[PDB]
Amino acid sequence: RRFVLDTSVFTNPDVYLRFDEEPMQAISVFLGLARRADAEFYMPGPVYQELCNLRSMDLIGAEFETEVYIRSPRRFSMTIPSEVLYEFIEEVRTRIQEAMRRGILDSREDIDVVLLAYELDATLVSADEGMRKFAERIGIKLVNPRYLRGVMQNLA
Amino acid sequence: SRRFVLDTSVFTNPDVYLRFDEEPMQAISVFLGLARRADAEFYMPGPVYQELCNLRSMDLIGAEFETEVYIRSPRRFSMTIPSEVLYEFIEEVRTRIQEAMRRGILDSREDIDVVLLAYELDATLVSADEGMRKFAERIGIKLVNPRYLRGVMQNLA
Amino acid sequence: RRFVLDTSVFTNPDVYLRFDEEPMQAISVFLGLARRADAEFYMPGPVYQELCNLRSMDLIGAEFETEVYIRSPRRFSMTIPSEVLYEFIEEVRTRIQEAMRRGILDSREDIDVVLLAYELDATLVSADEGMRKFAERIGIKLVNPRYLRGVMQNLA
Amino acid sequence: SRRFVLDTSVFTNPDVYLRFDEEPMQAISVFLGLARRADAEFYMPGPVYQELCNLRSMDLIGAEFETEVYIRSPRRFSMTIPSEVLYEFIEEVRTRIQEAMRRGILDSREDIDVVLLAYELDATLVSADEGMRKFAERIGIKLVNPRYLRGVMQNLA
Amino acid sequence: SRRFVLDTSVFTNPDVYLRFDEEPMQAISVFLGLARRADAEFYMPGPVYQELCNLRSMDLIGAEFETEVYIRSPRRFSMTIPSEVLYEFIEEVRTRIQEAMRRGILDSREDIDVVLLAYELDATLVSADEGMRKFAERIGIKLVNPRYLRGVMQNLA
Amino acid sequence: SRRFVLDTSVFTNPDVYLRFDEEPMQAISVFLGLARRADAEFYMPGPVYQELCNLRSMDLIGAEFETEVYIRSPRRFSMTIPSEVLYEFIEEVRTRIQEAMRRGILDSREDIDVVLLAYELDATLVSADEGMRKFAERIGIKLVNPRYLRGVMQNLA
Amino acid sequence: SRRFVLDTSVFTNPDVYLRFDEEPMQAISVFLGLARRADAEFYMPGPVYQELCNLRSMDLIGAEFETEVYIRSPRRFSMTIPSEVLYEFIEEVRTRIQEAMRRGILDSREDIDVVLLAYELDATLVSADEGMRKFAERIGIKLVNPRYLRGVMQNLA
Amino acid sequence: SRRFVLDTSVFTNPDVYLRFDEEPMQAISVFLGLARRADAEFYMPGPVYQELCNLRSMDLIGAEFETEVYIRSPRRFSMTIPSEVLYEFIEEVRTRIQEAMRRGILDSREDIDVVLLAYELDATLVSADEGMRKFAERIGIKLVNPRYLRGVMQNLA
Amino acid sequence: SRRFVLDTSVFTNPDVYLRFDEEPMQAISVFLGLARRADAEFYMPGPVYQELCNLRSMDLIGAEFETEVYIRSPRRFSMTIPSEVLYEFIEEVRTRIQEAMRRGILDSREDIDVVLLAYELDATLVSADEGMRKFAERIGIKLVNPRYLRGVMQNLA
Amino acid sequence: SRRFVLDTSVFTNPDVYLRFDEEPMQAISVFLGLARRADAEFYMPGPVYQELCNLRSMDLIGAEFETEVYIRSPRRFSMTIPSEVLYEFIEEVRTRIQRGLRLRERYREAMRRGILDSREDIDVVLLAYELDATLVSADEGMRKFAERIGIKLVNPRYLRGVMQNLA
Amino acid sequence: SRRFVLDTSVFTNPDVYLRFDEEPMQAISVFLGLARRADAEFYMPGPVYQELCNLRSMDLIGAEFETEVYIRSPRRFSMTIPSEVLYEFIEEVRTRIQEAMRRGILDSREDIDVVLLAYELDATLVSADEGMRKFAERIGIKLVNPRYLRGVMQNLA
Amino acid sequence: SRRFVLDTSVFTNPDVYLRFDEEPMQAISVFLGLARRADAEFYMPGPVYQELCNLRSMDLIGAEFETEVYIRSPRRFSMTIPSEVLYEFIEEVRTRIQEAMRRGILDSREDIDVVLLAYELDATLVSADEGMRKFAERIGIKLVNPRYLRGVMQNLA
Repeated sequence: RRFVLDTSVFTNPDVYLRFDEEPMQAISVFLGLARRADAEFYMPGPVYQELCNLRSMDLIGAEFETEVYIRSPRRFSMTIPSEVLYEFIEEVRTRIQEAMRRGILDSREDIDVVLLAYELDATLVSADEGMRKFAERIGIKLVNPRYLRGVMQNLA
Repeated sequence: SRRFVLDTSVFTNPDVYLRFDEEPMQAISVFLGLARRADAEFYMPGPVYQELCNLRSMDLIGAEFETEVYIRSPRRFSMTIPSEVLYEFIEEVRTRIQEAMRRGILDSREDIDVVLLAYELDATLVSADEGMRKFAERIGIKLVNPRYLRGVMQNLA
Repeated sequence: RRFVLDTSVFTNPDVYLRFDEEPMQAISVFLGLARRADAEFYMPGPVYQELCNLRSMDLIGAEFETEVYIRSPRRFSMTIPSEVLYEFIEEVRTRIQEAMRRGILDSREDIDVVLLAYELDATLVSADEGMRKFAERIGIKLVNPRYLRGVMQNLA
Repeated sequence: SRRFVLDTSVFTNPDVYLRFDEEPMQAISVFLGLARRADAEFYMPGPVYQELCNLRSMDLIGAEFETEVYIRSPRRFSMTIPSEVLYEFIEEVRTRIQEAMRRGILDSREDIDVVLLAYELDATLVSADEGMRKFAERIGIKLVNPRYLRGVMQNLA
Repeated sequence: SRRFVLDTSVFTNPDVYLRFDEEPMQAISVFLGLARRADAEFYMPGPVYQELCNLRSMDLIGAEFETEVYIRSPRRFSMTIPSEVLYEFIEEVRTRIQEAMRRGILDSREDIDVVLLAYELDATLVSADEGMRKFAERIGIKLVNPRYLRGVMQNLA
Repeated sequence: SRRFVLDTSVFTNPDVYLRFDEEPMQAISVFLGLARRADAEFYMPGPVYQELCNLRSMDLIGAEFETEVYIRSPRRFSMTIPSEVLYEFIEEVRTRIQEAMRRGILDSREDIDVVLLAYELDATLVSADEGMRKFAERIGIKLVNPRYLRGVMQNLA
Repeated sequence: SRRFVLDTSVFTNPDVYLRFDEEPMQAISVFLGLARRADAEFYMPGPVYQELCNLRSMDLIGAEFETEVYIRSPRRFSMTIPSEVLYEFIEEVRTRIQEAMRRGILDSREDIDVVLLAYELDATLVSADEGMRKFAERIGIKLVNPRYLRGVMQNLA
Repeated sequence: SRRFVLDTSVFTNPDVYLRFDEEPMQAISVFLGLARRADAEFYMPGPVYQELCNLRSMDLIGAEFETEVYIRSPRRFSMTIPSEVLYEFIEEVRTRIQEAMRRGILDSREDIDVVLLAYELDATLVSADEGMRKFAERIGIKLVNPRYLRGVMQNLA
Repeated sequence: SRRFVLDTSVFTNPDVYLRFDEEPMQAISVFLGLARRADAEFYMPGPVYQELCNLRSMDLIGAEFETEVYIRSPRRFSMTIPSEVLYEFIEEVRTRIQEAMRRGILDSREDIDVVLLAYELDATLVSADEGMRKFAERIGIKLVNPRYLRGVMQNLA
Repeated sequence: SRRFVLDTSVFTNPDVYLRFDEEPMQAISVFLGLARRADAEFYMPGPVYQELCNLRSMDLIGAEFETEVYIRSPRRFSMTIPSEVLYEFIEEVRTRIQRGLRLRERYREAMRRGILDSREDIDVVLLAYELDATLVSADEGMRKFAERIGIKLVNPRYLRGVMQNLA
Repeated sequence: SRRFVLDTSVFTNPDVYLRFDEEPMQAISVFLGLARRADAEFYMPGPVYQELCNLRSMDLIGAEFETEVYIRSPRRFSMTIPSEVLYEFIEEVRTRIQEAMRRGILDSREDIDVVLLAYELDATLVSADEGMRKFAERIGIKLVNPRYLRGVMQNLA
Repeated sequence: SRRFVLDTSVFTNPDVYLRFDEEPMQAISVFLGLARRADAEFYMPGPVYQELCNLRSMDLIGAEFETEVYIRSPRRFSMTIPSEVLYEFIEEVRTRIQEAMRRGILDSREDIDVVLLAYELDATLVSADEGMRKFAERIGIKLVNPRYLRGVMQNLA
């Protein structure tokens, strides 16, 4: 059982919430659910750099890197149906909403994560819903990160 | 039979529009005359053709143009493309940052149509778009500088 | 590419429609759109039988089996994750709606088609929304029954 | 170190409840005494314990009941049971149909809880339900005729 | 391509044997004609062929039959059937009761050869035995109602 | 450690139980006495158990006979026997020709569970049935002549 | 296309080179003529070819023979026969007791080459040996009766 | 643990026989004393045990012998030997060209049971048959010079 | 039809290039004449063609040249080179040192485009970089001595 | 199990060399002590080991070192790197020659070391590629290369805290 | 089509090479004459071609030579021989005990080039080196007795 | 756990011979003592062990030696070495030039026994031959310096 995390897991309210009240204590409680769960959690490297730019520090980072595999996808030898590209175009549209940089980098981050999930045949988890629609049309299992903590529980 | 994939740049953008005719309708007609004589199969994505009709073409143009230029859908479904083609698409959009935004993104959509059609048929892409040129050069699609396209019509018998 | 069909594709409107106004010629134009493409269509045995008794007869059925493989899912020697069953539980909930036999049998053919798609790793098609959400939770490539023609065109 | 998985029917349904005692608290307490003297480990699904506490159990005794019996939920995620199981689920669903259908569905849900915990731990299932006993025999769970459950408790020293 | 596995019923039992021709051997020859013009391969296991050749097929037709129908017995080995398949097969021997036990067991042997062949090749079983057809359906064998068999070969060309 | 799969023939066949003791009920009792002291585990299929219960079993023995014998069915669901086994089973029906044919067919089911159970556990099969022991020897099951069963129980201490 | 695995019996058995012309070498020649117009590919394991040269064939036809008959030995290493074959193979060597024993061993090696080639290619085997055909019919090789070989190369052009 | 596989030779051929004890039966008895104190599991193919029990064993020793010797034939099915083995095998039967022929073949079947069992368990093949030792060394089986077998159970204990 | 893959050294390096002609434009022209008459196809990576266009080529010949020589760069994405190539590749960067920092990387980018394109198309590499020819021979690319290139075109009709 | 692929930088570059202990060899020793208890398996290719031995490690640690560090070279043969890697590799090799420069033999020698690092680094990265293992190294160039190719990464700053918290 | 893999012996050793023509260089030239008119394509490894080039081959034929004899070396990566080949190969070096030892190892490298190329392409190795042909039969390469090679190309036309 | 493929040099060459003890037999015995206390399994190919047994080992040491050092030969068949291993192996024999070439050939055979065994098992090949170490490094075998071997078995208890 393999899971593919996303930055929204530790950023989106009611997803960050329902984990814990404090940010770093929320990551710590996720860590506590991990290190005991039978599953393994992957997180693409750019997402890790994004998160570490916000709040992560050495003490919490040690646990986080022990429990979450920091891995970018096997960039190549992975082959997507043409669907994705055309489909992905629409995603970019929905992310126009100073805007261009963050929107395009966010879309690249989205594709990076969903590609990792597709490669590993793992379950992507992410709060953002356009990501969900894309990932279901490309063919990846999704778990609502609100219920992800419910999943780590009962999986320990 | 040496298959070509026609991007609409050859019918609009200058420096490749010229050397065919001074007049756009006669440039299209003379390109048509060079077609059906050279041992070639010209392909064009459907949206490109309909836009061309809305851009400049009229019905007398379009009838003969369809009769000789194969307007074919780029197998938009179940085509097995390699991964980073999407990342080159993102890098293109990053370079295509510049009502205006919608035109940019939809132009990107059409250009991707053309490139994917060429990739699928392995045909030779002809295009004036330099960014599309680098993207197609990296993806692995046969390229032609379209300033030679008329120069390719004859010399192709 | 591989697809897994279901009776809704030929019974429920919104996929009954836009194929053809006449039902038998709707199936026939679906047949003609196939018989040319590169995709393979499967249909579990009971599903096909329920379809056949009702509307499809000797005039069209020969063609139907010339293009569509009738195969019950390889029930035996296959494993599904346990949580599926509560998923199925909840599906039975959504089918509580005389109706006892209809609901139980419909869930029966539901799992027939779902497991066939899971084994073949194909792209399920079905009009019923509950089955669509079930497939999303289990992790099946699922496409809209109306999008199915739009896929057939651009394949033939 | 023999492992046992209990059931609602063990305590609540008579005909297996009897041969322990007639006053329910006395029988549950003598069951507590019989266990933890034997070399057995007892498991009981969590929600099943909660519903039992809703039926008869009181907080006076549960402390020792939670010392000897493990109130554990099944590893219901990441557990990969044979797919066909669900098929006879539906078969079983039929044999449980008889607004009472919601009660039947709750019964089915709890029965699956117990059976899946036993399949996870490979323990000896105990349950008075011939419906659940047949299912456990088919899927491959160790069984015990629960009328001999006390007769099992002794000889387990 | 598409693969078919045949049974002696296809060439012995009318109502699939008709729809080809009234006179039997000519119906065999007509099926020979329809195959080799279709885009499918046809397999038919060893013992079944021995039985059918004992019955009606003669030296004249045998040449074409072996030209287009691979007389091959299933891989006999290296094929791991699901365990309960055996149990299911028992049920057939349960229902095949009808001094004719030699015939009964030989029929069971030919039927299991045919079904296992259709299992190994993942081919399409065609047969008039309703008992075998339900077994093949439940195990997961691709099926074709033989009353449509001729109709299939026209639609493949 | 050491696992044994019984047959109800062991407690039923006249020749082998008497070595436990002259009284068949006392034979079962002394078998239980030898068990519970050996380092071995005893499994028995549900069908074989209930066929035995149709012979002699009552509560007095039944308690301990079910404590130190796991009445467990093979994991019929989700196990992969090899194909030739099925073919072999056919020839057993050739030996099981034995009015009585119905019983013979039921024989298969109960009998097959034993073998399957062993195959699943890689256990040690005990059965006075010559046909069963031949089938097990072909299929690859650990075997022990039941005439020595007592001694094998005796030495485990 | 279609692949045949010949055998030295096809040219050394009076039964099989009849149905070609009586002159046996010229029967080989007409066999070659039927090939090169058939849509098949005809293999013959190398030792079998050496045997055929030792007995009967020679240069003048030999050139054409090698043109159209891929003299290829089975890819012994990196091929996995299921183990039962070996016990099966024992049968053959047994019934190949029959100057006497060394010839039996050598023939057994030639026959195992032929059968393994037809097994590896999933080809069709032809041979006049009843033993070879029985062994192939068990292990799962395609068969074509060598009496009907001429008619099989015709209808195959 | 560590698993040995015994050929009957270790109880027949002196120097791997007398080293335990000069008399046959006390030799077997002291071997059984060494085992069941060693930390190894000892295996013997069924036919080997039949062959021995037809030579010397009597119901006295048989108890302990079947206590600490898993009598197990190879899982012939669901085991895929590599092809070239078979040719290997023939050479061994080749060497047995030397009544004797039928005995030679039966010995070959027993020997191949021993070797395939050792291959399947990846156990340690102990046997005095130098031909068997060479064959198993080539195929890749663990080996113990049976002259040291006694020592190997004084250790491991 | 053969596919040839051209390296810019074919036109630059006079040693290969004098035999077409002594003046570079006329030599390109005679090469163009030789092509379009051969049944072969000629390929050139886009970067290599650009580096050519910088040196001597101009618009006059370009068209005709670009009609006959397909300008395409290797499909970098969706290609799986083997690992030792990469280590081999370092050796090239090793020797490409000696105008200093960037010339070597330019050389290696063009060279690896060419070699990988030949690998992808399974075409025939024509080049004068003796190091590149050794590298292509090792990796497994076809080779034509460029000294003979003119002949190899004349002989292709 | 979890699998780590070391790089010699871990045992030469400070700020991962420290954070274990002060003394060099005793820093190696404390790293080993954190290993041999951790659930992970530590790989470190052959030539990397040779050079590390030539830098600091001597025989007094060697027994322990080879006890819990699988000195294994990448299975070069029978491994297929996707094509673009070779181009990507270019740019990484493109950078190292610039940091070699940015007096004749003085800048000449740095190029030699860069292009030999270009071989040791490729062994390490390919081992991590093949095993699907986690790559730890201080070379930001290697880290960015592995980020692009898709190797499991771990900051060597946390390496101690990774073998701690790993039993 | 019918791929052949040549060898230096085919053009050096007599008795195989006169059959084209007695005068050596013209014998090679008429070999090329037969080629280019056959429906066969002739590979030849790089080292072997260069070894031929040192001895006799000259400039005029060279052109025509590379017209049809594809000079390609075995893919040598991502090709997985079966392990026994290595041991097999040892004996060849053994038989090449026969300066001379360096010559022996160089010849062994060239021969492994040829045999591996034929193994990879599944082409038909042709070579007069008797040891090489025995090795090729064992490993499983097609073969064509080179004494017939001239014939093998005529009527292959 | 942690598998070590030993080698004859481990018990023949000082500096891995001497680090356990001074005299040969006592060094073997103390190595044997260190093993059986390590958590590591120690294989040794059959031919290598027979070579050692030729050199020094006798009954007294041999019993223990075979108790704890598995004497297993590589599973030659069904192992797929990648191609250039063979080519790599080539120059190893080159470097083994050193009447006397027979020793080099046999050394090569046993060395490939050891290295292949380690490759198959994915063990930690210990060896003193620096050529073997280099070859095993390039191919991708684990390694530990035999100079440290004693220490490695300690620190591992």
